[PDB]
Amino acid sequence: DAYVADVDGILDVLRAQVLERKPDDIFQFISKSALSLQKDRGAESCKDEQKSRALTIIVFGASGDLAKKKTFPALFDLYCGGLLPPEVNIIGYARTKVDDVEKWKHETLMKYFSNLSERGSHAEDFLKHISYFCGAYDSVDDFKRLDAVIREKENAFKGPEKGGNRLFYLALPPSVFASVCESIHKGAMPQEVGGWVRVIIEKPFGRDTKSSAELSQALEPFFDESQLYRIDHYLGKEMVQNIITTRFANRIFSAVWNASNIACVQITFKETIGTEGRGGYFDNIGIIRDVMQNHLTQILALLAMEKPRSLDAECIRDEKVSVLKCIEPITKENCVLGQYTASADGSIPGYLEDVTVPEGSTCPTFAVMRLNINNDRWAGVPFILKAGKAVEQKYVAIRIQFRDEVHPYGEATQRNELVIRAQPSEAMYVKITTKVPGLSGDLRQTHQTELDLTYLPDAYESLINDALLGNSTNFVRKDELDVAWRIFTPLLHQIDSGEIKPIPYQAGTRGPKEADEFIANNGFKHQK
Amino acid sequence: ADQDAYVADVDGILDVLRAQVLERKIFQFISKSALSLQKDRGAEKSRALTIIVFGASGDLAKKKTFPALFDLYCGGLLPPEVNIIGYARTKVDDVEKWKHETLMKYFSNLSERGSHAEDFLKHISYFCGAYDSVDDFKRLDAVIREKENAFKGPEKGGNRLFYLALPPSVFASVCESIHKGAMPQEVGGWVRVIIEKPFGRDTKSSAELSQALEPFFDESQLYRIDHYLGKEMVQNIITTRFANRIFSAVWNASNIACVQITFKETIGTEGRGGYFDNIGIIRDVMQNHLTQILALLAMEKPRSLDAECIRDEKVSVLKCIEPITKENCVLGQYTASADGSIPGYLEDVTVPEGSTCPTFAVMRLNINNDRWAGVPFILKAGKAVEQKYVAIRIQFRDEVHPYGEATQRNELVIRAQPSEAMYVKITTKVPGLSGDLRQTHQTELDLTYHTRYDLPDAYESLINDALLGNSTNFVRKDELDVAWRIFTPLLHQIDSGEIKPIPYQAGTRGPKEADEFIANNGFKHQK
Ligand SMILES: NC(=O)C1=CN([C@@H]2O[C@H](COP(=O)(O)OP(=O)(O)OC[C@H]3O[C@@H](n4cnc5c(N)ncnc54)[C@H](OP(=O)(O)O)[C@@H]3O)[C@@H](O)[C@H]2O)C=CC1
Ligand SMILES: NC(=O)C1=CN([C@@H]2O[C@H](COP(=O)(O)OP(=O)(O)OC[C@H]3O[C@@H](n4cnc5c(N)ncnc54)[C@H](OP(=O)(O)O)[C@@H]3O)[C@@H](O)[C@H]2O)C=CC1
Ligand SMILES: O=P(O)(O)OC[C@H]1O[C@@H](O)[C@H](O)[C@@H](O)[C@@H]1O
Repeated sequence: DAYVADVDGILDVLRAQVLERKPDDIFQFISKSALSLQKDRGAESCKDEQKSRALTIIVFGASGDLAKKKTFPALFDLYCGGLLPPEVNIIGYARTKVDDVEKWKHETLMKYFSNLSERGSHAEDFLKHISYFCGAYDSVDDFKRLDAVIREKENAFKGPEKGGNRLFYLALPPSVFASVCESIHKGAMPQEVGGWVRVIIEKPFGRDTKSSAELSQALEPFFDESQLYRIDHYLGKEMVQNIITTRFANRIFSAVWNASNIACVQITFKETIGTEGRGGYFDNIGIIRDVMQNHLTQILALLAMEKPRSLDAECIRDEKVSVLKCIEPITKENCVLGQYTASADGSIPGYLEDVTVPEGSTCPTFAVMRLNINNDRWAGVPFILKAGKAVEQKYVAIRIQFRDEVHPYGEATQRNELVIRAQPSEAMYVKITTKVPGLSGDLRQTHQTELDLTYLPDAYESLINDALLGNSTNFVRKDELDVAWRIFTPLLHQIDSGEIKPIPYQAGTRGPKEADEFIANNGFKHQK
Repeated sequence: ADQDAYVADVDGILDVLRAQVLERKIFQFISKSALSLQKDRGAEKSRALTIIVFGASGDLAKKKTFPALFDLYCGGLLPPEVNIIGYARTKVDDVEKWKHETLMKYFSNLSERGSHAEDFLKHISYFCGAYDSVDDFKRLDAVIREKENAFKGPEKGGNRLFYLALPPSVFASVCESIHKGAMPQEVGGWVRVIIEKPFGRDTKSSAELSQALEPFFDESQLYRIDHYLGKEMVQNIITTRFANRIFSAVWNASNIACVQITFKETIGTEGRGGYFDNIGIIRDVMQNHLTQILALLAMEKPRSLDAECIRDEKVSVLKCIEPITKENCVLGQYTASADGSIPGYLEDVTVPEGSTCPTFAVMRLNINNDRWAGVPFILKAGKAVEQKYVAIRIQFRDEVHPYGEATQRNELVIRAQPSEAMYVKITTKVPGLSGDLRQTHQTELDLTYHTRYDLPDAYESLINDALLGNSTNFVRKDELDVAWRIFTPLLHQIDSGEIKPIPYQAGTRGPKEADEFIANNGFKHQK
């Protein structure tokens, strides 16, 4: 029609990832991607055992931001995908008094549902499953009325199986977890006639070894590890679960997955955004506690763990704790911090320019560190963990550099690379060196190419479905969490004591120049 | 003056249009071609070198040699004053009619380089003479030297490359007349001789022919050509094996379960049964091609990228191969196709009755060394089969734990014909929600380095490599001997009637005795 030329808005979406891969101007790449890029639009539109028992999902802190912005929207997308039972009942628990609960669902919630809102109004049928309960988190009596309301919905079930399953979501600060679980234990446990209870716990799981061990001990008398589901927003990503399969279902990758073949392993987490006006409470957490101690450590555990003896959930987790116990605590000389300042053009204000940050504080927004795994498989292999905010690019990936085959080709070849990227675009490719397809020459004419492999909810909604299915594979265990803290706690105390302090770097940079020097000094090689 | 300059290109336009009518099918296609050509074009060192092609009247000279040198000419890989002389016994009366028609009509491309072909043919001369005549070679050496001495450059004399596009029964006399009649100008220059396909038929036959040529040329001058070792993807076999740690670490017996080198053709003998009946499929494509491919696949790490270090290693691994015996081989002879398109092998008039010549052969070779002890190397070749296919199949040992039936053997596949390809088949988890860690599918990660454009043929490397004096992709004297010793005892047993081929109609994969043999020798089938 008139002025509707989104083909210009269309075209640079094609361009954005031709700069991401830049493969030898392959005309097939421009073509073969194009129809798959359009058939993204061509493919979208609006268990037999979970039906068997009534299910109740109780979201504590429904008034909270995480509950309204992704938690309830997560359950919405699971409903449209058919991943929730038809008689599921969702109850929001919060202290704030709200009347006209349909207005609360249709205004303060309906502000933050999925973009499929126009694709279909199944949400109106979804909101009929949502109820609101106002009460306290430390009141045993309030949870008994919650149990009464839940029982009036479990006994409203039309199936023959008795009881009901209760999934409790703690979208609350961790200081409230202990009292909430005590109130559940004393007042709102599942009916004796049948049903399980599972509790999802959100981060931060403490701030050090002593801090987190107290939290797990405060929840011990109420729920075991089969009932506690500490959620990780990255263990649901599809390539990080694929790490297990390519390692252990293929002899090719398994035979070279050791210190006798691998030169360097780097797990990097990059964001172009800063705290952006809300850094006052990131100032007390730091980059290490935010994404390094939990996310990158989880990825490292799957990358370096020994072969599980079965594909059961607790066999995989057993290997994760066993390999993490081979890691020495990180020292201050194996870590370089950073704190981002204002952008050169002034686009992104500096971290200290934030009103909410206490000026003069040394909280790190950037950190690169080396980890050592002392076992037969990984003795001597440098494991580099990198994480920073407000950097040159948005990037979460694994880079595995294999040791160079030196003698036959010399400077005509370089290190092999295995790369697994999860964000923004999923990919796994193996970079090796082949002979140039032009002519013969001296057989020393070579170029580094890559070997790219061919191929409903997001990562967050996968984990909730995993919890509803009883799969604890992608949730960190209590023993697993303690070992991770013991690795990082001695370093974190040095950070708080000022033994190492961040180096300033402008927004949009790769980070401090000392970070890249540290990376190249710990076994990493770059070719351009 | 300019008048003759505008009628030579009109002939040049003609020689492009004359090229296709003798190929295809009349007068309207010449017209419809002409309008294609109008804007087809309209859109916008050191020494003298002599290339002498003996047997220029032969089919190989006109069909594959001269088109080769033509394509390297447009690629700019020959000196500006290169000299090409066609040597043959047959009479030709018209000097340029032989050049402009019977050689240009095997050129390509027709329209975008047809005028470049005209300037290419100005480097080509024809010499009629005998292969055993000292006087004729002295006459040939005279005209060779008197274009060498007209060359303008710092060095003297020139280099001479000899292409023997002749039956092997003439090689001994041709090389003798060169040695005493046409050696390079003594002031300076080298001589290199290309020897075409049929190097004997067993160890004894090949030992006599190579002994018949040593008193004239050493191994640095003798370039025994295999038009598979200039291939793009078997010449890369060396690079991926040794320039990459990932492929080198699994290139042994503890990671590889079965290796298959296969050669498939939909064509039959095609009315030429009298000349394939005395050769056999083993002597044609297996003793030479697949063994050469086997050498590159199984050779140890060379000490350097030097020519004779690569050839030494491919010689050394062949010496670990025990001679093939009859019980590790299954033969086949193709009969008439089901649809009747391809006649049976015995239905040829030129085929003697009751012939047991094999048109199909699958065999297992055992490489007894540390790297390959116990690994079955299966070589398969056959004519008139289901598809045209030349590929390598490397099946890695399956890792059962912890996936069991959720995974299978990894596969590394190298294809060279019809389309070159290279992919590794692996099992990953299916991208799916309730498809859990046990839900997997077989995917692949292919050699996705294509270019903007995309194409020389295998020869054009070999002549160029001969021109550069590489010799890495040419069969050496010792290499040819050890390869013959592997196959000759089996060839004699077939000659003695110990083994007789199993019939199979044209268009099938072959007899099931082949597929039973393949499945019983370490191969596994997925779906
Ligand atoms: N949303 C996000 O982007 C991020 C979320 N997280 C984690 O998710 C969890 C929940 O997210 P979020 O909603 O933002 O957290 P909030 O601080 O906003 O608390 C959520 C709700 O719980 C109640 N609440 C707040 N403080 C207290 C308190 N001391 N005691 C009892 N109740 C309180 C409030 O509801 P009411 O007053 O009605 O009871 C509030 O609306 C957090 O633990 C956080 O660490 C981690 C990284 C990013
Ligand atoms: N044609 C093909 O597709 C293939 C060919 N080869 C091999 O290359 C060699 C040449 O190929 P091709 O042209 O087909 O073979 P030919 O039988 O056609 O001989 C080639 C030329 O050499 C001369 N010639 C033939 N027989 C004799 C003889 N007893 N004595 C002297 N000269 C002879 C003839 O030229 P003149 O009479 O003028 O002297 C003939 O034109 C062969 O050995 C062949 O096996 C290798 C791969 C494929
Ligand atoms: O063995 P054949 O059938 O002659 O095939 C050889 C040709 O096959 C083609 O695919 C290649 O591009 C050429 O390099 C090669 O010369």
